[PDB]
Amino acid sequence: MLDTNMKTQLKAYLEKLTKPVELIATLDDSAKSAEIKELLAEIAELSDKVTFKEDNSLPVRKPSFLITNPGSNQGPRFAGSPLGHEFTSLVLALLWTGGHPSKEAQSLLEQIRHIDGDFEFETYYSLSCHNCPDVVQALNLMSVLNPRIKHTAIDGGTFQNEITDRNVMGVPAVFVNGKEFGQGRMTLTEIVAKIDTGAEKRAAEELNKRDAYDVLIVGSGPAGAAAAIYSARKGIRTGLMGERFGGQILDTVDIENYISVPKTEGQKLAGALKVHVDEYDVDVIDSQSASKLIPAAVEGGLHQIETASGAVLKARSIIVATGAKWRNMNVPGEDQYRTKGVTYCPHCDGPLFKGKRVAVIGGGNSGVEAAIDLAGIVEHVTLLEFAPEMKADQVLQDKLRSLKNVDIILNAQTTEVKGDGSKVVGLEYRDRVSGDIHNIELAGIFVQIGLLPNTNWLEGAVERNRMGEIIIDAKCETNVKGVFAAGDCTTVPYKQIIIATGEGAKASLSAFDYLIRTKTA
Amino acid sequence: MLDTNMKTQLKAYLEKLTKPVELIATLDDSAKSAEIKELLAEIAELSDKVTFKEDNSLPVRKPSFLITNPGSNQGPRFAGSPLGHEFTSLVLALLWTGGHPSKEAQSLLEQIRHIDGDFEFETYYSLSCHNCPDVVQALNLMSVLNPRIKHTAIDGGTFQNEITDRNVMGVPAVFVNGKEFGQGRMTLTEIVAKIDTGAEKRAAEELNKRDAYDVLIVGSGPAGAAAAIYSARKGIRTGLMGERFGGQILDTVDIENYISVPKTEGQKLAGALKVHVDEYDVDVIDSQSASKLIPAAVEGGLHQIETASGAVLKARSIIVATGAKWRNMNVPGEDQYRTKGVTYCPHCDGPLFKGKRVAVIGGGNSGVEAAIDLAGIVEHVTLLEFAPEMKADQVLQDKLRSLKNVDIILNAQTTEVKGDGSKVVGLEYRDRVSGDIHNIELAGIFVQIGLLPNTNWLEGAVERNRMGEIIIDAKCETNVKGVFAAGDCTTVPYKQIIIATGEGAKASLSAFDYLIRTKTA
Ligand SMILES: Cc1cc2nc3c(=O)[nH]c(=O)nc-3n(C[C@H](O)[C@H](O)[C@H](O)COP(=O)(O)OP(=O)(O)OC[C@H]3O[C@@H](n4cnc5c(N)ncnc54)[C@H](O)[C@@H]3O)c2cc1C
Ligand SMILES: Cc1cc2nc3c(=O)[nH]c(=O)nc-3n(C[C@H](O)[C@H](O)[C@H](O)COP(=O)(O)OP(=O)(O)OC[C@H]3O[C@@H](n4cnc5c(N)ncnc54)[C@H](O)[C@@H]3O)c2cc1C
Repeated sequence: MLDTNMKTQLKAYLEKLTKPVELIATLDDSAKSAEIKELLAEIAELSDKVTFKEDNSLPVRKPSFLITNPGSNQGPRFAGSPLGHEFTSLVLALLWTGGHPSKEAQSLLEQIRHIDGDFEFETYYSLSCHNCPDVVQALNLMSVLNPRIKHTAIDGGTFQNEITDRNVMGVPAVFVNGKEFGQGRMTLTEIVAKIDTGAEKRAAEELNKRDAYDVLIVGSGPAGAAAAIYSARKGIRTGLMGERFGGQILDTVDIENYISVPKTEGQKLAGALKVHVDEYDVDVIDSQSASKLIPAAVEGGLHQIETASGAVLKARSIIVATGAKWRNMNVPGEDQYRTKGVTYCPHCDGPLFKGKRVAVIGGGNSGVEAAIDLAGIVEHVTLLEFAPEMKADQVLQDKLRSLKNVDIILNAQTTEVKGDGSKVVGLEYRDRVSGDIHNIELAGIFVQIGLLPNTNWLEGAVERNRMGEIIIDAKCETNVKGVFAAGDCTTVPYKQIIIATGEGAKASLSAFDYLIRTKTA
Repeated sequence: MLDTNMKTQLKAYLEKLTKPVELIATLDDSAKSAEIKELLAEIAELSDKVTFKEDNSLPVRKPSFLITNPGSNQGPRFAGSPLGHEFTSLVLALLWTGGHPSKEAQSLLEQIRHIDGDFEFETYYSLSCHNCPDVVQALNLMSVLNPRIKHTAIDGGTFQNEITDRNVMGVPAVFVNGKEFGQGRMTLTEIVAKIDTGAEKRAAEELNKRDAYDVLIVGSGPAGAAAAIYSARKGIRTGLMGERFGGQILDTVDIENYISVPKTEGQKLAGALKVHVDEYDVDVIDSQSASKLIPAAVEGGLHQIETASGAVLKARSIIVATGAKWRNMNVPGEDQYRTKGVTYCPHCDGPLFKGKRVAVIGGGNSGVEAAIDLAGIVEHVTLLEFAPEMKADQVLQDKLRSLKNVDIILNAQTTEVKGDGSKVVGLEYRDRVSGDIHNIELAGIFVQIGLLPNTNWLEGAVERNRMGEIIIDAKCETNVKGVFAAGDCTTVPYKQIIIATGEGAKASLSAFDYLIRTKTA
């Protein structure tokens, strides 16, 4: 059935086999069966690595044959004649079964190899169809690669019954698991995309595929964004990963101390940050949390960051910019009146309360100094301390107790923030000793209970001070070579947007200098 | 001439005298002279501190009399009758000559006292003029205060010749040094404003008059402006003094790394800074240079700043934010092509030269690292070093000499920057050893010769590092209590706008904390 040319090419290609191949035929008494039996015997003659066997008891189309390895029943089946245009397909199926490599990208083949699901493909062709072979070959390859993907290529010229029955009006025509699948010149990639959709596959899988970063910035508030802009501007491979782009500013309304901008809003400032970052094609990763830092085992190595989602990213340098949580009172009304008189920051909102009465919650240094600060510009301040005594430095306590527009209330626990539906009008608190409930009328409540830097995930890796802050020097260096930190999560002494952005720029320039100096190759 | 009421009031008011007064009359034979002689003798009777003398040889109007002290010839002269409405003026002139205080503000009297110039005032009045006395009194007071300011109040009813001759058609009518001066109800302030204009008086005099600041910020670039905004927002008395508001950004065009602002220009950013500062009514002083810091002699005292103009300002805290000068090549073409390809900053302009050829001038760490930095994103870098060897760390030199798109030229001195009338196209340099002249074609020249912090005026007062930078800690504290520093003039390791603004905010919050803690009264 092979002319002498086809036969000369085949002996050559068959030399390329590294594994034995069996051709297992299941035949009837038709001339077509005789033709197939002749072909398979002629192929087996061309190589000791190919053997032809017959099993006419099998419950499969007649004539058909399986291409497989000894001991195995895996591989493509041709039903009817595999010559005409399909000769190339037959040869390729032999080569692949016998160990010769495919020319497809190995990542694609590995994907096919590990497709989880059972798929029985059937493809109708005709011998004179110029376009069929590419499709037959793609599905053949899939069946060689994955025992759960089966393929029977069917010669419509032999099984004309099925052509009419299934109303196949054009070829190549593909079926899967009893349903029509597609027609025409589809590619292996397109076929896989249809059966292995990637629908509802986690971002973590994709994150594991990322190459190593030159710098990976963890946290995407103003410090991280600044760092990302400075880094990408130098042309290095810059990743910026964070839980929520924008950080704390996203949840604030009015901002009047972002230097050069008399008044803006948090959401707008966050959006401006995103535009600035995106000008430089930073790889921005959102809704991910770093859960562990694995320090590089050698200078010039790679640091790694594990995510809570289970991914691992790698980088030559890291900038940690995870900021802080600002502790809440956790009382009714607090959330309702955030931005409407409940505030966590005297530097930010102090000026809004000129001529108003306010409270400060907390009698540590922050709270006491906040109270002394506010007492300079507001009508009246009441400081509430939960404990029986203030914790602030004695000089501050003495200074506060000397102000005439200040009341200090000890053993006081806020029980509710009160407003009028739009703004704060007072607060209610309980004396923790007597249990008595009291009320103060006011327009503002400055919560000064404490900050919780977002740094517990670094315990044991990066040195932190007694308050949880990452210890940095003026260059934003930490105790780990190639790890830098910027913004509120650090020992930087004040926590403001303009301060954080400055620090992010510094940390970025330090990381860059570090990269220059550890390319000692 | 005095009724018994006028006479009873006078004896009382005359008790208030602390110095002897003489009334020196120059008379003729008219009834008017007899009236004046009678009045003066009647006044002298009322008090041992008042004496009446006559000198009819003097070359002055007749009748007239001078009000003065013994041994002196200084004071106001009344020509004709000083009764009617002018009685109050006569009494006041007696009281002032005899040591009783004026009710005017003493700063006004001190100004009058020290007016440099000779002014001979004459004022025409009439006895029935209700408005004249205030004017007569003002000029009388001036003559009591300053011997160079003379005043003769003239009774137009007595010297009617002069009324017609000088065409005085309404009173009060004032002349000075032979010229008409003014008519009507002018005030002492208005009179002084006309003869002691303050025209071309230096700003230094006005600066010496300022009260003490809570914070005085020296230098008004981005660091100082940020500091001023943070300070004024706390309601404290905030001064911002500098040579030129805006600092280095004023002379730059394109800025693409002021975080959140993808692209702006220097002049526009400087103007935005001015608007933000002015929202808080900072006392902004421009075109002044600090020439010396005098540290407070005690905690809670006042620091002082001398200016080159000779003023001295005082403040409870100081923030030094004077930035740096960026050293130039000082060669033809350099100034012409500033902003058009000559740049002093790889962080700022690096991205603009993607795919271009550039040079770096200077082979210290900055220059060498700048070159390695740029070599990552530009087509080619040539580094020119003036000396026979680079001064950079060996690791950097080794890294630079391994890059394939880099040439290093030693003993090289730039002689000219070349452009096409709008942008840089090359540079010319001389080999300092052989004297040979060579040319390089390029689009950018990064000058990395060095920074000169604006801090020599602090030598001996504030500790500086080996490069002239003010040594600060993370809180922007210096070695002098109550003196802070921010921005490029400090040991902050990188020199950028966003970094400087962050630092200014920090220094401001530190100064505020310092003020809270040194109000130990
Ligand atoms: C209500 C409010 C109003 C404020 N108003 C002002 C104002 O008017 N002016 C001003 O100057 N300052 C203001 N501040 C303070 C200012 O917002 C912060 O100082 C600033 O945002 C700090 O920036 P940052 O980048 O260091 O940290 P953040 O803004 O806190 O950003 C850190 C980011 O990293 C994320 N992150 C945390 N842990 C991880 C992790 N493990 N992995 C990945 N990502 C993580 C966080 O979710 C966050 O998105 C305000 C703060 C609050 C609470
Ligand atoms: C040409 C050029 C372009 C630049 N482009 C950028 C850019 O794109 N992005 C970026 O981030 N950075 C850029 N920079 C750097 C940036 O401008 C500076 O880092 C920044 O301005 C530093 O701010 P500063 O307030 O510390 O000092 P300065 O801006 O230098 O301001 C200090 C001010 O104090 C004044 N002063 C000095 N001595 C005294 C004295 N004795 N008394 C009173 N006042 C005094 C100075 O005259 C000056 O006005 C550029 C610099 C240059 C030279």
